[PDB]
Amino acid sequence: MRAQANEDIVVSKTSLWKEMQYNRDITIRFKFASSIVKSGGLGYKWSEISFKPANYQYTYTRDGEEVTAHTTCSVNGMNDFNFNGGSLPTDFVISRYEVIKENSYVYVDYWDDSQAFRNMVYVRSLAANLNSVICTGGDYSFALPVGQWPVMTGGAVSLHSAGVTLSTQFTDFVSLNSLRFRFRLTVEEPSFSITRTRVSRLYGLPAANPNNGKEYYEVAGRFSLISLVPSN
Amino acid sequence: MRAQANEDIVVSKTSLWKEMQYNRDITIRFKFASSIVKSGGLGYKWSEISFKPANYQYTYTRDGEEVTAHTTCSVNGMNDFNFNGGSLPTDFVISRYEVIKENSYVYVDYWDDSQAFRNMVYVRSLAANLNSVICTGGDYSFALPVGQWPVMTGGAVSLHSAGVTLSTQFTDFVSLNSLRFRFRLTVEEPSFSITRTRVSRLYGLPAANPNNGKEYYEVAGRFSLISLVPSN
Amino acid sequence: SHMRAQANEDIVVSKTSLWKEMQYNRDITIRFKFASSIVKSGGLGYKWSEISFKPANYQYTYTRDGEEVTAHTTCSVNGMNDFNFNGGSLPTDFVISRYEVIKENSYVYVDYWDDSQAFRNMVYVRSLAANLNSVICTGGDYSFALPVGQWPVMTGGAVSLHSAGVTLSTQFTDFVSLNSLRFRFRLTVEEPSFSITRTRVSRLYGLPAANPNNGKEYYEVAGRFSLISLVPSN
Repeated sequence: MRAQANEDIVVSKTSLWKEMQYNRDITIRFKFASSIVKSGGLGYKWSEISFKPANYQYTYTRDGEEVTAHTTCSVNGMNDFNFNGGSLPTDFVISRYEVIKENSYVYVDYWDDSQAFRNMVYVRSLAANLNSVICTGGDYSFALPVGQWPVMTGGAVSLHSAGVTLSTQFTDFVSLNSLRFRFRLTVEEPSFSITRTRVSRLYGLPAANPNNGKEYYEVAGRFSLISLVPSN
Repeated sequence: MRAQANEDIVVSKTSLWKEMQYNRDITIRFKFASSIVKSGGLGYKWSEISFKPANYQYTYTRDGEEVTAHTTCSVNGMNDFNFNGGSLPTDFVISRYEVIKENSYVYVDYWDDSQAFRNMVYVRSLAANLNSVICTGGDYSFALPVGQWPVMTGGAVSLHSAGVTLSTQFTDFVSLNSLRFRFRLTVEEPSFSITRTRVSRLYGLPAANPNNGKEYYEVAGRFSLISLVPSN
Repeated sequence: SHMRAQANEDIVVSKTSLWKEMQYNRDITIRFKFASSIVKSGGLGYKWSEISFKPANYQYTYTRDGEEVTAHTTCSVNGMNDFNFNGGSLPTDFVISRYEVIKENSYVYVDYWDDSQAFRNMVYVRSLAANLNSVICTGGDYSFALPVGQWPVMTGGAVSLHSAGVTLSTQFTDFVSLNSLRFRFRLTVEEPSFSITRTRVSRLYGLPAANPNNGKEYYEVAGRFSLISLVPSN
């Protein structure tokens, strides 16, 4: 029997161990990170534009109280694209840039300072309900030493909750007991392109500017689970 | 008391915790992965040839049922070799390539979807028996801009079981409770060499093409252990 | 309830048929060291692109009550600060694109494990407390050997580490995964400042990643700790 959105319900009790039913409403805020590396030489060539795990620490209000949360966003199933403007030192070139599409997965680990994430190691009856969110690509200019600047623009995917499992966010200090939410992707308008090139009408989200100026992407949800935790 | 190759026997049980004797025959299939990086200039030079962890997911039959397994192969203690065929821009070179020998170790993490690996965190009386396996190097052509092509060829080591400990395979999604099998190596025939050079009669397994066209290497074995796990 | 009797001991706080709460009290000698990744700028020889900190492992043994203790530590840093020196763009101009320095806004973490009973199955801990001495880390010299000209030398720098919290962690070695305690150390910058000879860089405070160990085999922090751990009875 439940009574409120955010609650801890004792399921079983033993001297040292207890099974707790934890139900939490959560506000998941996260962001992507990118690794953009330029090649040597005159400055017309980029060797890599790829995704990398991004952390985000924040606070929000739940039941009149301040919640402190930490997320870690990672991706997989990235697709490799490239642009070859020619082999001359002055020819614009991106050797490799990543794009997440419908064959890609975005994962967001979530932890908050409430009791539910305390010693969260053995979970059963895990259930979660999460909203969907659209991520769009911001513009990214490739400042060439001379001439007009090519500009990667567009791109978009919508994230859809598709599974949850336990995970550990290995921060610099504490290793947080977390829930890892997997999101499947659906490509959305607009497609991306690179101005001043023959590249256009491609669908997916490039790793050039996946946050598009936003401080974070937000997904609201809630979970319910039974966790076997120490009694003392 | 035992009865069959694959079984779960309750050693002792309490309302929330229980000790299980898990016995299983296992088919370990794994593989290597390599990072081959080229240097700048004309394209007659390689900067690095090193091993990197490799995952392998597969299925096989055990007592008439389909078992789903996942392995992660990593190596440590590799040896750095190199080839310097000149100073000129147009001269074939390998600045550093890894070779595993008798002073090296290969580790294979194993997990399968049977009850034995669920919540495998506290293990007593861990015992395992594993066959040995031979890993051989396949050819690897160094595609020069001009001239015929060097081809690293040969190389081999036999893996011999040398201990097991618990580990976790941190996959893009689920973090699998696994058994980490360590293997000591013995060099074997054929030695390795690089055609069109004076390199030959060297022993060990180079990182250029350690899988030798195979999809996986296979080691059959069995383990027996007692695991303290949640009752529900 | 339970009472202490000596410096190193295991005390049964509670016991059931599969689980038990043990209080582990220990004197520890924490020995660790830093590691750095130093990379030269290709091309010819007057430029460096990186000098950063990288985690470092250290294995050692020491005595505790007449017995030999085997320990393993992993030192990592966070909140480092990025510095650089640009003495020209021409091939023959001295350049270090980025070198890290830890200051008062940085943290040094030292993960500790030893082969005693206390670290066996350490997963659920409470009443965790530790008393550690402070330790001063100073930077040794680092010469930027060049083609020609008198060589610049990164010299000086110092910070003192002060215990600022402990949490559980795992040291993931090549084989075994060690249940450990991660000690966080906040820093206070100390004299002397650091500088680079043959340049206008001087009077900067903090510990550069060039030669943080100053030739020592290890840095050592000592103390003792006490904690209650929920472990399997068998």
